[PDB]
Amino acid sequence: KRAIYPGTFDPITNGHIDIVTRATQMFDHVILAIAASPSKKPMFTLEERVALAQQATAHLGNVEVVGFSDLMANFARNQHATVLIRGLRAVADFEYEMQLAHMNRHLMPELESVFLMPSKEWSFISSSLVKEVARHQGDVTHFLPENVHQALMAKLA
Amino acid sequence: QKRAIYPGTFDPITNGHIDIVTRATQMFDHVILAIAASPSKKPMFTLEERVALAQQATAHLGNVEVVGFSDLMANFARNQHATVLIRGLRAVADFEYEMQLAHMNRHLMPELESVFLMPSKEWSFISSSLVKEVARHQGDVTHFLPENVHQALMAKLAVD
Amino acid sequence: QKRAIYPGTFDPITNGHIDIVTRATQMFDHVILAIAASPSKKPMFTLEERVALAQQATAHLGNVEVVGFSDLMANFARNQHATVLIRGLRAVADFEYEMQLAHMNRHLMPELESVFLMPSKEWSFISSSLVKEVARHQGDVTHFLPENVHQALMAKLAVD
Amino acid sequence: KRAIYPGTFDPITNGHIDIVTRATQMFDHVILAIAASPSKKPMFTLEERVALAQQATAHLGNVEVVGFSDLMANFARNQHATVLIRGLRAVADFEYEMQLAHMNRHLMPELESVFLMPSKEWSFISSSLVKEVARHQGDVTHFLPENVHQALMAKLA
Amino acid sequence: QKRAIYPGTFDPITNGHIDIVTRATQMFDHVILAIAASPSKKPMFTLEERVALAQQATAHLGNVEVVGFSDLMANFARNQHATVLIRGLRAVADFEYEMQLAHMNRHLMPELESVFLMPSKEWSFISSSLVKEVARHQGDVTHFLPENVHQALMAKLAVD
Amino acid sequence: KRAIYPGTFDPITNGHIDIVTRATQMFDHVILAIAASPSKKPMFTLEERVALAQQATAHLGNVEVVGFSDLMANFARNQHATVLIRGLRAVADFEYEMQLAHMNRHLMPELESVFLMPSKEWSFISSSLVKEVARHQGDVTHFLPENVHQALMAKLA
Ligand SMILES: CC(C)(CO)[C@@H](O)C(=O)NCCc1nc2cccc(O)c2[nH]1
Ligand SMILES: CC(C)(CO)[C@@H](O)C(=O)NCCc1nc2cccc(O)c2[nH]1
Ligand SMILES: CC(C)(CO)[C@@H](O)C(=O)NCCc1nc2cccc(O)c2[nH]1
Ligand SMILES: CC(C)(CO)[C@@H](O)C(=O)NCCc1nc2cccc(O)c2[nH]1
Ligand SMILES: CC(C)(CO)[C@@H](O)C(=O)NCCc1nc2cccc(O)c2[nH]1
Ligand SMILES: CC(C)(CO)[C@@H](O)C(=O)NCCc1nc2cccc(O)c2[nH]1
Repeated sequence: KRAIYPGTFDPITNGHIDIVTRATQMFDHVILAIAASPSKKPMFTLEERVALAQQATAHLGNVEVVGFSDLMANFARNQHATVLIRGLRAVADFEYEMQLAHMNRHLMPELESVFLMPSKEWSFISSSLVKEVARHQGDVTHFLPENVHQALMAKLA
Repeated sequence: QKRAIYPGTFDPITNGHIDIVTRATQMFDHVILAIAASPSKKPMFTLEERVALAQQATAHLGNVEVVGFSDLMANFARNQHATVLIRGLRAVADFEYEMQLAHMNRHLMPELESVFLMPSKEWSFISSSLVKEVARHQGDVTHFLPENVHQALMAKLAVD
Repeated sequence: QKRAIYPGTFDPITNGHIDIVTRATQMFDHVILAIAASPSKKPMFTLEERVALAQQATAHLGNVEVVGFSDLMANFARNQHATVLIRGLRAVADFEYEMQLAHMNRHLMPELESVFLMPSKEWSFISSSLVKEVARHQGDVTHFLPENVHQALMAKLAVD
Repeated sequence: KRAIYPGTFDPITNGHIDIVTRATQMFDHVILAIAASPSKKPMFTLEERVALAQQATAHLGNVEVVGFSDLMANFARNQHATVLIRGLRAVADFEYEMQLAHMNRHLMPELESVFLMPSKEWSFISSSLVKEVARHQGDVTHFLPENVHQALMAKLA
Repeated sequence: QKRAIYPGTFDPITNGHIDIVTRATQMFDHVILAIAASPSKKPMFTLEERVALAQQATAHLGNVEVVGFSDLMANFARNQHATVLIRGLRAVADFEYEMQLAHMNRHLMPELESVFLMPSKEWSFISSSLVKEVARHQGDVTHFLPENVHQALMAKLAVD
Repeated sequence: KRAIYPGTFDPITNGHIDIVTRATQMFDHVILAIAASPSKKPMFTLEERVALAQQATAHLGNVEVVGFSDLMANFARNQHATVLIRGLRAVADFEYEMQLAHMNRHLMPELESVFLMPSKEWSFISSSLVKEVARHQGDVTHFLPENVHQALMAKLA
């Protein structure tokens, strides 16, 4: 059973690590898929985001990190994935996630979009929030893998 | 060989529940559709009627087991060797209570992973409660139920 | 010649309900303020007291008819030749349940269009339930009710 | 009775067609009013959006499509409209819609802002979502009138 | 010399409530942890048991007074010369009802300012209701309660 | 007891005046702190926003208006503030406010983030909404202090 965990992962946080770890305990193979997302004007290039996530998930045997600029439904079909995973955080996320799930169902009916719930520890964080704290030199070591913390600082310094 | 549990009161089982359990069978090897006694909710159908209705309505799905339970859902999940807990999500109200429940279940049984599925747009605005209220007030709910459930509900309301 | 229905339990009718039904009369030719028996909710005022209070409180609005009903709201709407169903919306909780209700009503009577109105900011945080709870616990709710309702509620609580 | 159905309509979708059709069954005359919305940096010019909506609603006898750059309350007063219609989709929309409705009530007390609920079929779509799928070459034929689908493809190709 | 009131049913007091009242003592000179009789909710513990549990669980906090009340919360707040009303906020459901309550309380006692505090992430998904339901169904709730409350709840369920 | 009321205040509205007035009835000293917020591309410069808020709160004896570009938690510590105040308006605000409060608690555990509820009168307004009405020449005199209304008009004219 192949699951895809998609997102912008700009950068990947401990909240994303928690969801992908839960996904590997549930499915045989997990693809952590990083969308190019040029409309979101990401801080890190797609190549940087893939390298950060590869380094951050290296300890997990059944995670494959890949980047994509394709339609999500086409990339899932092309990865032979039948499960799409998203972490369920806040109401704004949940409602937007419902819209994407219904759109993906229209494009690929056999692709099941499911939600996992993060640990209470990571329930109030996001890449956007971690970047905002880091832009003001605030300590974000607790929220990110070591390699990501170094990269965020290098990008801002 | 993942075992998933899909718990609820299923009073009665609706097309919304059938949609969720069907999606679960496409994802997991074995799905237990677990029916909670739920006495504090004062159910319309007894546990045995609820189990027989769910069995008939899921008989075409080869990897579904319908079972009744009166214990803490997490105690039953543990005894059934389930590592996945299926929850259907339709809207905002579902989400907030579902988050409390999922954290509590994680505290009780950390090895049990809550996974949230979405029903078809067709069943995204229905609940057993609304179906029961409409049928009690002489409204047509045939569209929302499996045939056997429609028959059972008409018979229940004819004498109540 | 559009006929609109504004249903509810109106237990009792508040300034929030008066605000909504007033806005409806400015939009539609005829408005039926339809009062549901609602026995499962165990109302404070009987249907007849609820109808008489609403009649007195809306007497100044020439195109409002106050009527009691015990049937499925959509069955009553159909029999009254109503093609518009008025719902008052104050916040998020209202919205989610209102969406389920509106889809169910559309299934039951497709020709009945649900239209959601917003009350004045003044009444956007009140409900009959909160007004009743406050008055039962000796709080001042005069501001939220029509004069006749304030008088009726004081008399009800004096003997209960 | 004159109703106004305002929005950015960038582009008009089947969700908008559903709401405007419901509005014509309720009110004698419906004005579908397209706001210039330069702050939203729309994909289509105001002239393009008006032509798309005119073509898409031509089959509805009592719809008039117009563009405007004015304050909503002033445009409604100037159209002799006493009802403003918005489709009720998600929580984020509902809360923002409450703010606009209360602001419009302060500016024009006789203008009643009301909500209609779209069909379940269009309950999870938006112009933004349809544009995102289309930017990735995904099939959006189901969500748009034929002329709009052709225009979206021409604009992106 | 600000006096704050922290009202609730506290049936029973949880670590979530302890967290909120602890934060309140760091902000205000005197905090009244006010326990509502709340008969319409049918509480598990009597008012006297609820007060004794809260007193023992807050004994280490020098500026907390635990007091029972049966009146309208705003009437009690006024009589206690409280000008601050503490509410704990965990999620969306809390927020909407809390806004209605806060506006009603402001209408009743304008000089009483509602202030909303957030509990630790640790207690952000628990409620007395969920703790009671879990314990009644033989689940482990030790983590969510003060030691004396855990002891009292085990004794209550052993005989009920 | 020192409380900080932070925000972008671009510009300060009657909704902000209501919250800061409530804060002065609760705490001995209130710092109304204006974040530079360059990522939000504010309409008014930080210097303009501070002058507008100083003039608007001059009648309140225990309010001090200050601007800052620092991390919120560091600015609060440096102001000897132990209470952070935010006004509770809508769900989207509440959920974002929870995220900031939990982040601020990680950075400064003794800083208590609390919420005050605005008057029903200001429950549906925001700086963004007032600016949108003003950009379309709509009457915003009711929502703003006199000096702010003059400044908004001067900036737009
Ligand atoms: C990364 C993401 C999961 C964050 O939410 C989402 O932005 C996304 O999937 N980007 C890829 C392009 C795309 N956008 C789509 C929208 C609806 C259906 C699709 O298949 C889509 N593909
Ligand atoms: C019917 C239901 C699946 C729908 O929500 C849920 O109410 C439930 O689980 N009922 C069984 C008793 C129980 N109540 C619990 C509360 C928290 C954690 C548990 O494991 C629980 N078990
Ligand atoms: C009082 C009320 C207007 C406020 O919500 C609503 O509860 C209602 O309609 N009560 C009548 C019985 C009924 N229950 C129904 C449920 C769905 C569709 C119907 O037509 C219904 N009629
Ligand atoms: C298109 C729209 C309905 C989408 O929501 C909204 O952006 C809008 O109305 N744009 C026109 C200018 C305006 N913006 C206003 C804000 C509040 C009150 C008014 O009268 C406004 N007029
Ligand atoms: C327990 C509680 C603190 C949690 O919410 C709340 O239910 C309450 O306050 N109970 C006392 C009676 C009352 N009910 C009221 C309703 C509105 C305004 C009041 O002052 C009220 N007092
Ligand atoms: C103005 C504001 C209160 C509006 O919400 C917020 O944008 C803010 O605080 N800006 C300053 C920089 C900062 N951003 C942070 C995010 C999390 C924790 C911090 O200490 C932060 N400091």
